[PDB]
Amino acid sequence: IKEMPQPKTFGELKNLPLLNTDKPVQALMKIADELGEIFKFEAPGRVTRYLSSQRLIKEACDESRFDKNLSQALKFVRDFAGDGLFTSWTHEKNWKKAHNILLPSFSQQAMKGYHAMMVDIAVQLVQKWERLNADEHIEVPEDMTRLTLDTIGLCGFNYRFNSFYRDQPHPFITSMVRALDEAMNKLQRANPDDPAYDENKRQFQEDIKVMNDLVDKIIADRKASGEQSDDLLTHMLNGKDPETGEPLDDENIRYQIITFLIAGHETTSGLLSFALYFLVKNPHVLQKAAEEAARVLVDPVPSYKQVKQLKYVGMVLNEALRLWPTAPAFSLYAKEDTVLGGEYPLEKGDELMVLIPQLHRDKTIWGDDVEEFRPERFENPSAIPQHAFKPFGNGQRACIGQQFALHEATLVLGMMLKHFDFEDHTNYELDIKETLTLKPEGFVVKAKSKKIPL
Ligand SMILES: CCCCCCCN1CCC[C@H]1C(=O)N[C@@H](Cc1ccccc1)C(=O)O
Ligand SMILES: C=Cc1ccccc1
Repeated sequence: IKEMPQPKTFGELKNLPLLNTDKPVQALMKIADELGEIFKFEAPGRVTRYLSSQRLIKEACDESRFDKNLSQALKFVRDFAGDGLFTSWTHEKNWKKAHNILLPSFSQQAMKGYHAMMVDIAVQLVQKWERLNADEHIEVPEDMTRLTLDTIGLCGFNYRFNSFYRDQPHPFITSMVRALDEAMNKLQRANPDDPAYDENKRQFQEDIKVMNDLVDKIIADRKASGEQSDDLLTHMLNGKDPETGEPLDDENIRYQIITFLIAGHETTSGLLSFALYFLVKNPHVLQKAAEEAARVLVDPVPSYKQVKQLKYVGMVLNEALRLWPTAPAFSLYAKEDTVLGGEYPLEKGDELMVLIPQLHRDKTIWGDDVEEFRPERFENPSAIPQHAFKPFGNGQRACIGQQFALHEATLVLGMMLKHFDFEDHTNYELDIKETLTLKPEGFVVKAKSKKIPL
């Protein structure tokens, strides 16, 4: 039985001021570097334990002993995402009900049905880059956000955000980003009801109304469509829980739409941004991925079957999720008194945070070269220890969108590598912006067309 270390404290504020930074996940990774596989982190009236080793996280992933917890970040996001799938407790009726109703929207048959609309948006991205002038550059995270928002809008809801028709972010995005930054900034506040934050609260409520106004319009656009969609919104409005026999009610549907619009794009745009970053910093890897794209994508319009054959592009995306998992933590609570790693006794209700980027740097798993971008690490899933690689979370509360995100990202990165040579013209220094999620900031490249027709 060991006592766990704890980072520096600030009297009655305990560890809370360590979150007073624009890059709190990166700050917690540096604390994990110093303190090791487990540390205690306290705020007034609250306690959690940050896990960084596969040795402890494999036990935390035992669903008989630990369930999904709402982190403070998720409690703040619940102000607008309610009892949607991401911010519901496992024991809330609406979690298993929505899970049962929406899981078929991510079947192989559903993915084949989404493919053509993913191609619609991917082609808009390729055309945008084909149409840039000499020595114009690409704003990578900006364009990846245009693509991933438009893809979830069109595939999920038959709604066109038309993000490639805008030089400024879609108003949905401006409000969503400001809501997430507010949720992140609020983590450090000991006295959140201090009138000093009255303006923050006004702006937050304004951003929530902007997101609900867009949901209103999507629900209206479908009500009056009088056309046969069989998409995510079809299942939300018409699907029945095989268990309870009931459909989702209007309040829960609104929360699911907000949830899928945010979760269905923010993390995928980060993944694509980090993937292109690693490819231009690792030219040998880029060449191998581009050779696969050229050999497989033999038609002007990629097919579902062809994207499934981009195996190396799939490994590039897993290796980008290893180094910078874009949803960089998840939280667990102990269902009963238990002992972690034979050393750390926990009581029922005790909370854990899984620090995913630090898990993915465990030298006992990946070897000494852990900072190197090597997609070949993923050649054989059987050679990776259990729970070493957790970018989609765990168990029945794992990402419902995993195959959607990876199909989209594989299709898009395949078309990017088929159609362009990329240049890191600024020798970009990686700068990771935090909005709860992680994304490169200020990442720019030049794309020289290979002049291959669409
Ligand atoms: C939206 C998908 C990503 C969510 C990631 C959330 C993960 N946080 C994103 C920012 C930092 C990181 C995190 O460690 N947060 C803890 C912070 C906290 C711990 C103890 C007491 C008070 C507050 C939390 O929110 O509880
Ligand atoms: C439900 C909120 C959310 C926010 C960011 C990423 C994924 C999900």
